[PDB]
Amino acid sequence: TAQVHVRNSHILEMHSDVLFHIGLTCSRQQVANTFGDVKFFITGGSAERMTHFAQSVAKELGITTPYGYQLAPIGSTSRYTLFKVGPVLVANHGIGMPSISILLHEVTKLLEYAGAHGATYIRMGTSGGIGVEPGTVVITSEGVNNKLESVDEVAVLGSTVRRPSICSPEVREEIITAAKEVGLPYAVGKTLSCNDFYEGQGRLDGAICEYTLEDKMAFLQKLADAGVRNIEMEARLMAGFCHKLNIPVAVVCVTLLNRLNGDQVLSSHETLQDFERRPGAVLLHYIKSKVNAS
Amino acid sequence: TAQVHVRNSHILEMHSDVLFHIGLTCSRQQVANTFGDVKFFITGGSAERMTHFAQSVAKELGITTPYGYQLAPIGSTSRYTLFKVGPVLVANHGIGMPSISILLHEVTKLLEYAGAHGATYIRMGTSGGIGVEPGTVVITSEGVNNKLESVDEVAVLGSTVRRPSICSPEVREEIITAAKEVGLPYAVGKTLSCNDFYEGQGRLDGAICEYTLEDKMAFLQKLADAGVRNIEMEARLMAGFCHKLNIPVAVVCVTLLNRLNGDQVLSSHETLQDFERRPGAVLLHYIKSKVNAS
Repeated sequence: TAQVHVRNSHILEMHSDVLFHIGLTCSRQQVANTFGDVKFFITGGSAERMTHFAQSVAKELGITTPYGYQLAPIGSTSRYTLFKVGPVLVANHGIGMPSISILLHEVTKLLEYAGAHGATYIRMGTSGGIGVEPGTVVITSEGVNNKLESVDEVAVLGSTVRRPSICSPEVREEIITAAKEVGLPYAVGKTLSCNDFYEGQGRLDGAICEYTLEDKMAFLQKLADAGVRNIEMEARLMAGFCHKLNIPVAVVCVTLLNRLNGDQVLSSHETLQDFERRPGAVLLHYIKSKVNAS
Repeated sequence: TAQVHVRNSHILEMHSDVLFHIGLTCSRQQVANTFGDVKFFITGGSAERMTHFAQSVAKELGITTPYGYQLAPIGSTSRYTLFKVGPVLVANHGIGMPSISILLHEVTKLLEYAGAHGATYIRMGTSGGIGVEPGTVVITSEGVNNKLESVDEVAVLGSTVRRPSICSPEVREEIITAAKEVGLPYAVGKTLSCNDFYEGQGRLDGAICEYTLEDKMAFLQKLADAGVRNIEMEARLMAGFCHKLNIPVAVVCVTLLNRLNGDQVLSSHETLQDFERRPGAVLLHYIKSKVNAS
C-alpha cells in the first residue's frame, strides 16, 4: 500500500550501498528476499533486552524451535546488535538521539532495498514519569523538547525543525492491546525526550548543578501541565524520522518512578523487574495479534 | 595538586549515591581504595575496541598476566563496558553526545569520591576527515557546533552555553609522542560534533536529504576554512564536560575519509584496520610515556 520511502535521491545514483554501523552491504546479502517480509521494526535500549524480546516475540507466533536460533544478524559496531525472527526486526540502538538516528537512518534504506511496505517501527525502553505512579506504560503522543513544543531540531549544515507525531492508529492499536489484557496501567502522554540524563531531566545528582529542587519542581510540573507524561532520551527524533520516512512510529516506555516525589527509586528489585518487562509484554502480544490477523 | 571537582551541591546532602548505568553504588565498592590510582580515563564507542585497548595497555606497561583477567567492571546496562588495569580506566561510551555524557557524569562522580588528582581523560575514535589524507590522526583543538563556534550548548531546563577546548598540555603530549611513533599521520585542528550522522554531518546517502553535492561541499569547505579537520559526534560534550569539572580533555581520532571527495571510502579492509588502530597506538604510547615518567 505504502512502501519505505526514503527522501534521498542520491541513493539511486550509487553503484553500491554499505551500511557501516550494522555491518551490511549490497552488491553481498540480497535485500529483496532476505528482509522484504518484515512488517515490524522494534528497537530498544540494550541488546540485553532486544535479544530477550527477539526470543519472546519468537515464542508468541511460533517461530520457536529447540536449536540455537535467532543468531544476531548485524555487527561492525558492537553497539548495534540485531536479530531477525519472522517478520520482526528486533534491533537495539544504544543511548540517546545520535545513537538511535543511525540505526533508524540505515534501517530505512535497509528496508527500502528490501522494499518493505507495512513495517511498523516501535521503541521499547524505560523512562521516568511525571504525575504517574511507577509501572505505567505512558505511550507517546508527540515528541516535545525543552520548550514543551512538539518539534525536534536537526542541524543540517544549518536548521530543520522536524515535527514528531506518534502514529495515532498505531498508538490506538497498542492502547487497544494493553486494554485487551488488563494487568498493568496503560495510559498515553507526551514525552520530554532529552539529551542530558542529569541536568536536562531536572535531576539533582549530576556534576554540574545550577538549580535546586524548588526549581526542578517548577519545570517537571511545567512538563506535566504542558502535555508531558514520561521522560527519556531517544524519542523526539524517533518521531521526526518515522513521520518523514512514511513509517508509522510509536514509543512504549514503562515509567520507572514519578519524579514528582524524587530522583531515585523506592521499590525493591523484584518490583522494577515486572515493570521493565511490560513494554515488550504488550509489544510482543500487540505484535502476535497483528501476525494472527494478517 | 588538581583533584576531580564536581559542580553539584546536593551531592553532599545525600545518603547513598548510585550510578544507574554502571550499577555502581557508594553504600558496596570502596571507591577510594579501588579507584584512587587512576590518572587517565580512556573511552570510545564499542566494547570490542575498548577491550582490545585495555588488554593492550596491560601488556604495554608490564602488568599483564596469562589468566583470564580484564573482566568487565560495570553492568546494569550492557551498553557501557569498562575494565580497570593499573592507573588506567578504560570504558566504552557508545554513540552520540547523549551516551557519552552518561558515562562522563557518573565517572567524574566516581573519580571525585575516589580522590583522584591527575585523571586526564582521553577519547579515541573514528571520524570523517576534511582536508586530510585517509589516516591522519586529528588531535582535537576545539569542538565546535554547526556554525563553527567553539561553544557547546546544554539544555538545563532552558539554560547554559559551555565551551569546548581540548587541554593544550595533553594535546602537545599526544602529538609529542607520535613523532615519537613516526609511522602514522598526526595532525591537529578543530572538529565538529554533529548530533546526526547523515544530515548534521551532511552526507548524500541517508533517508531525509534536502541538499546536493554542490550544497554538500559548500558546507565542508567552509568548515575546513575554519579549522575543522574531522567530524565525529561525541567531542563537543566530551570537551566541555571535561573543561568544566576541571578534567584535562583530549580527542585523538583517526580519519577514515576525506569528505571533500566522497561519502564512502576506497581502500582495502586490511587498510582500515591498521588505520583503525592508530588511536590506541598513540594513546597507550602517551600513557606509558607518563607511567614511566612518574
